[PDB]
Amino acid sequence: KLPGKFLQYTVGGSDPHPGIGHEKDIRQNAVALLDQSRRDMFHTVTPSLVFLCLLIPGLHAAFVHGGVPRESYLSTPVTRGEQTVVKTAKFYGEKTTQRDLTELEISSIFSHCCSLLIGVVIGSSSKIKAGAEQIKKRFKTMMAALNRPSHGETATLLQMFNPHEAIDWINGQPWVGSFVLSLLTTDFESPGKEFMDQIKLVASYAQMTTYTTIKEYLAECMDATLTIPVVAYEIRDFLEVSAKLKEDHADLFPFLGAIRHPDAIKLAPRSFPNLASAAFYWSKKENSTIQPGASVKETQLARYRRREISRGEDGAELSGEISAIMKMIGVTGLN
Amino acid sequence: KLPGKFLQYTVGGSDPHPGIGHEKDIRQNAVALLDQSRRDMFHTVTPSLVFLCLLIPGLHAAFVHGGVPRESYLSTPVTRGEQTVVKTAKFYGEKTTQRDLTELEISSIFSHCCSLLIGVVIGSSSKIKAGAEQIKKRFKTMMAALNRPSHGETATLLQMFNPHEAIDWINGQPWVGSFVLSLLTTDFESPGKEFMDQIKLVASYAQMTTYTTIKEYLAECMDATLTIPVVAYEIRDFLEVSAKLKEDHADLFPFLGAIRHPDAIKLAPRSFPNLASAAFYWSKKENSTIQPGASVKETQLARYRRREISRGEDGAELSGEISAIMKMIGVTGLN
Amino acid sequence: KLPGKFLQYTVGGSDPHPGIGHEKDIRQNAVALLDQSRRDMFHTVTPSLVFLCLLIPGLHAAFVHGGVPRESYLSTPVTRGEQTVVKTAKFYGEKTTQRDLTELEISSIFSHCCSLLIGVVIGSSSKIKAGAEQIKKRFKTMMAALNRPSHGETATLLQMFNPHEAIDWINGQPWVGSFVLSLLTTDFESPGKEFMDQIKLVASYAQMTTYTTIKEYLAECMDATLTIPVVAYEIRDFLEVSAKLKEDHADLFPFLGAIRHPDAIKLAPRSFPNLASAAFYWSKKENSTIQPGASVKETQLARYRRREISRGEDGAELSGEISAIMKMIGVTGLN
Amino acid sequence: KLPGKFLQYTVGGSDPHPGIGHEKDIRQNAVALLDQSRRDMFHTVTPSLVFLCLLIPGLHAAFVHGGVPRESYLSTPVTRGEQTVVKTAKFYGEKTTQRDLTELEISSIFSHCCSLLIGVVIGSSSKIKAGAEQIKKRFKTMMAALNRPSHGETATLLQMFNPHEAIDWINGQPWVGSFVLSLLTTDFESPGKEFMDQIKLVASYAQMTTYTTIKEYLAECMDATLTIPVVAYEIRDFLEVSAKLKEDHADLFPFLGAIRHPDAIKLAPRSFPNLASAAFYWSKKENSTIQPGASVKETQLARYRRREISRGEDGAELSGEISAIMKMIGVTGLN
Repeated sequence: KLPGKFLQYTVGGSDPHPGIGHEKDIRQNAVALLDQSRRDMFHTVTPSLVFLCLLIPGLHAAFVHGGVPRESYLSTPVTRGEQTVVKTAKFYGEKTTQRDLTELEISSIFSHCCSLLIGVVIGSSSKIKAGAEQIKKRFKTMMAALNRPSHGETATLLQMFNPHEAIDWINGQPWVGSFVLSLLTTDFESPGKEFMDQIKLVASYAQMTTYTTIKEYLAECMDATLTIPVVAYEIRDFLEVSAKLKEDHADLFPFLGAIRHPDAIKLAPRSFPNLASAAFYWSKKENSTIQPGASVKETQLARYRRREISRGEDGAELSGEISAIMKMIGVTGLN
Repeated sequence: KLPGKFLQYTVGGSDPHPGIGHEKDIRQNAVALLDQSRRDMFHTVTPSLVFLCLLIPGLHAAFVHGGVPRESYLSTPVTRGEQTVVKTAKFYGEKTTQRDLTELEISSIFSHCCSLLIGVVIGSSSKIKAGAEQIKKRFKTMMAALNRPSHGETATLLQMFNPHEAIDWINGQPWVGSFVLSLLTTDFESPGKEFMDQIKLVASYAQMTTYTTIKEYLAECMDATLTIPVVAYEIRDFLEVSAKLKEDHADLFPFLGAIRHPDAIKLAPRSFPNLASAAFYWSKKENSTIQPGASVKETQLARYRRREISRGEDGAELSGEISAIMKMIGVTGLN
Repeated sequence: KLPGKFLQYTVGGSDPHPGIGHEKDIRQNAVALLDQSRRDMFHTVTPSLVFLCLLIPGLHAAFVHGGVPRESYLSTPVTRGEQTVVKTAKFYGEKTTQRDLTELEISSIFSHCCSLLIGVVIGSSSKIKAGAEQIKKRFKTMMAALNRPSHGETATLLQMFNPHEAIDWINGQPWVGSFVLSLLTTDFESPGKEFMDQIKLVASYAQMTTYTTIKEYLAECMDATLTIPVVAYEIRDFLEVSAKLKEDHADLFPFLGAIRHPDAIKLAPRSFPNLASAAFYWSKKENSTIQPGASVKETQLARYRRREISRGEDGAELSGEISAIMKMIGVTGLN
Repeated sequence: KLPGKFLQYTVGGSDPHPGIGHEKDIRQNAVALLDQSRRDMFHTVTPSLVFLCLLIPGLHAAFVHGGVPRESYLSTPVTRGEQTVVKTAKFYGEKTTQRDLTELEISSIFSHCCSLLIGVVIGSSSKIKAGAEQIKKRFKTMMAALNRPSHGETATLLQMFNPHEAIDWINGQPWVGSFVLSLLTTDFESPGKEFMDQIKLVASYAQMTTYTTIKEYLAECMDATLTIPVVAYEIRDFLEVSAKLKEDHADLFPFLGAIRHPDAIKLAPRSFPNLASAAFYWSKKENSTIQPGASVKETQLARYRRREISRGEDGAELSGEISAIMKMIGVTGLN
């Protein structure tokens, strides 16, 4: 037999970290890090954080308050001075040929940051590494709203720099929820307004998939699984807990997941295990599902799924007008 | 609180751009850019544009008229003459050992351009970067039509050069719709005829997915969602708007999306929000869906989906002949 | 307007090609090309062809007869002798430290060739570049049949050398069908028997997807689309054409697609356009579909799909024994 | 005709192999191999095996007993001493600046090993190379259980080192089942307890997909395919064989696949070919299927699928309470 010993955690350790540099250097740092060979010199996350600081004045100080270092680790240490340097708070080169950003560079930074912040609001980098045509559509919509629709296709100067590492890094920080809350509740001047319009659409019910799946089930299910007593008693509790949270949080209710609010857990599957089981079962059949703590069984869900419920009748006859419209498409009536 | 400031657009900026070189140099430029190490010297989009100019005589001048530069940016600037050179209008080498294209090189250029132009007509590079077995099938069909079926498999000399960047770049230009219109309406000599036969098949109803989804729904839906009054009133309007557009555009009607015609917006979901909602709902159930401006609700769609409509009866008895055919496959009759 | 001119094919051209070397050198060539740095020196397809020649004695001469060159193009020409050398018929190094293959190297070559030949039989490299867990399962089954099940996991010495280019290249050659026919009809000694057992399973009805989809539809469809007259008349013709082909080809009938037999076209969608349309429609609904030349419409298919057919009744009562078995799983009877 | 000869296996051969080094060097070896440039010096599997030895005290000796070499092959041989060295049992550098692991390095090793061991229990690397968001969720759950939830996102120091090769290598060794059995039955101290909690969840019914698919079918199927006599007789045998195995193996029953127990074959499709065919058919329709040795036909499965069975009735009236709850969601009663 193995003895049952296991590797134990040590205490502390310095690991490499990204940084944000100095506030006075944001623009010069951002311009320098538009170049891949410059990005290669630093921790991969650093340029994404610098770009965010450029995008949103005031964010640099917020990051500093959250404990984000000014210094970024270097990709390779340098022995410049008999001393070994592993990090620096400046990212632009000795060759300080300061230029300004171009319009297309700005749109490209917006593209990078749009993907980055979508990942932060949804709490995952998996889609940005992959499920990305929907992200491009959001960016195109933003660029159209800013009267620059061509940039939806052409603002590709950072296309090779995927923000996935920075999504993960931000998602692991204790202040991520506060960061999201600030983005969602700040009234930004254009073009920030248009930028955040897209982030707000994505953030709505983000990380509240149990809640939205149950809501879909309660609206759309046409079978008797809804009537299984342990499910039904949880339906009443779910609607009441939801109502209490809606009253308490008002316009922030759809953002509870995105802001990592502790109340979001009140709408997790463990809170309504039988109802979540039934809704997940329905959802997978319409497109295991049995949750920890549920007493309902798959065999019961199967049997009740075969029985129909009613959501009211609406008339056994079409109006003459609707009958005529139906004739246009080859429909003769109700069956 | 963040102050609500946001990064502002600057005005202007020179960014790197591809180019098309000079008309007299198209073939020499194309031959040179068949080599990956030569392509590495220039903006990634340049060779795709040069190949298009080789494919279609007359296109170079059209591109020039649209504002496409002759000069391509270089991958790396050169300090040749105390002056810094960042771009050039010639892509072939000092070593000017001019050869002609081989048959297989021509088919390979056709392959590259086939993928490129499919992306341009559909308005997306996502499938060419990925969903590509269907594209190979179109290319194989072209090569068979040109009595060179083996080239469908073997014309792979540009297989490592994916046109995705050039798709995006072209899709961002103001003349893209005119470019597509010219391809679709020009009577090309062989082998252009056969090439464009494939592009025309792909372009038919490209970027008109709302229109085709609604048409599918109106033809195939067998439930009462069609009869929901707000849906039904939009069905009549949709069929009439469609008829007006068909009259106005005739043989170009299926190409309105591909040519980026402003009338295409008359068939977008915002134009028929309730009908689009019902058709999208049906479409996802057969394979949210509620559109901005729609009053129909998912719960209503669910309830009506459970009620059948009729599209006419056809007889309660099979013919003796059809009954006998049904016996061949183990079918005893209607149920 | 564009003038309607298009790029014309040239005649001839020498392009790079793979080669098979000399028969006496097969084993030494194969051993040398097990090393990636050696493979990098030659056309990418060459090692796959050499490995096939090693796998199957006699194949080298067959390839020579089919016009396959002994010489492979080099990745880079060499100016060795004031003359420029672009190709060679020997692939092993001056350092001629001849060793024999190991058991694990042999299994690794079998792995590479298994993937390669699956691609050749199915006529596509798309799955080998991707849909590959099913291929590994076939290889594991082979290795188990050869009393070397561990090699199903460990024979990975060629894992970085994907055969996709060689699949495409072979699939473009005029002799591919004859090559497949020879593999399927030769009685190989072990371990060839076990190897080809897997290839034969994959080859069965490969590239006969229209035929197998229609057969599935005729066996499994439970709706009245089968009874639409234009569909039904084609069902009778399809079953009779199929019967004629089965009589003519006997045990080779399932291989008509794999061997690129001209009779395979008699079972293509163009041969039975209404039936193929109905079967494809059914198939997509159970998991456009309207074929060129079909008169049946999607709206008709939709309407008939809603009507049930019968395939006979079997009794309204379960046997006492079957009733008792049903009680074991919570089933009370027929409904 | 080809002669029917085929490549024959040779006997023996030395191939490259990974190694585990010496027990006294585990930690120093692990620290060294946290660096990619050091990993590049050795067989790809070596660091994964070293990390496992670090994770679980006692495992090194178990591996030695199973025949795992101490020496790892080098990526490149060295001619250090007029002798050619191809392998070594030490992986840390001459520059022996011994440091301890950081907390984040430990969590990163846990991440790597979590993915590795999931692959070993399920018997496949395909998901770890790809289907990986579910794996990250398990790791996040572990890190939360260890009061280090941020590490679920941030412990990415080995993110570029995918364990797929080590999964395959371990899966090919004769002792893999014993290895899994030891992991599943050892009572580990924290943080091993929490680590193995996740592995145990994944291992439950791993590689017993036929068993779990049949169980799902027997619980959830609502059609008469269950009553086809050859299917039904196998249902009774399946439930009895399952009961015998449950009695014999008790708490290890769900792990029979994971531990590569010979009894797992008693629940393979060949053991119940008609039942497996029916369950697979149902499963694919709810989300060929006909198994070798089955007499049931797809056409029979199709016909019986259209007939409903009953699993008992539960009342034709809702309770007043359940009726009122149904009113909250727009449901008026049973239909």
